[PDB]
Amino acid sequence: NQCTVQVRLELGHRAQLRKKPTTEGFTHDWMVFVRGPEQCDIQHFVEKVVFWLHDSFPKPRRVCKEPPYKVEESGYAGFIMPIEVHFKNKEEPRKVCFTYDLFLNLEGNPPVNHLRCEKLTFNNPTTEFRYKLLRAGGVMVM
Ligand SMILES: CCN(CC)Cc1ccc(CNC(=O)N2CCN(c3ncccn3)CC2)cc1
Repeated sequence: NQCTVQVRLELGHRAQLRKKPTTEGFTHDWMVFVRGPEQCDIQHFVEKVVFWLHDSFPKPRRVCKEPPYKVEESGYAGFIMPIEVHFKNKEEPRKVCFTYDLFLNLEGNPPVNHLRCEKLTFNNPTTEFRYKLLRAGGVMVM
């Protein structure tokens, strides 16, 4: 039969000016994450999240295979971060790719506390992957 399942992801980041910079002239702490809304376990359908940091970072490929799906770092500039959310799906789609705007607060602006809400729509998932989406607190849309 036909069924379409929606699940929600929240991508987000925090950034703040360090009271004093680091030795390396890193002015900021930031943290970037992927999570579910309240009372959802996205781990049921998320295999892993890959955060692609700027080439300027060492081991810039950061993999979270279980919650929390987050990177914590200090740096001196914002950048565009590819974030891959890989699914426990045996068919397409196998993952989804976001271009995350990791910007910093500059010149004594308040800390950054940003959230990006994403709705994934899966058309006619397999029985297997449909279970996982539901277990995670996904919703049928018909
Ligand atoms: C906005 C586009 N442009 C600048 C306008 C290029 C650019 C963007 C971001 C960055 C961020 N880079 C950074 O903050 N990092 C921290 C970690 N670093 C490090 N270095 C040694 C050991 C460990 N970590 C490397 C430097 C840079 C350039």
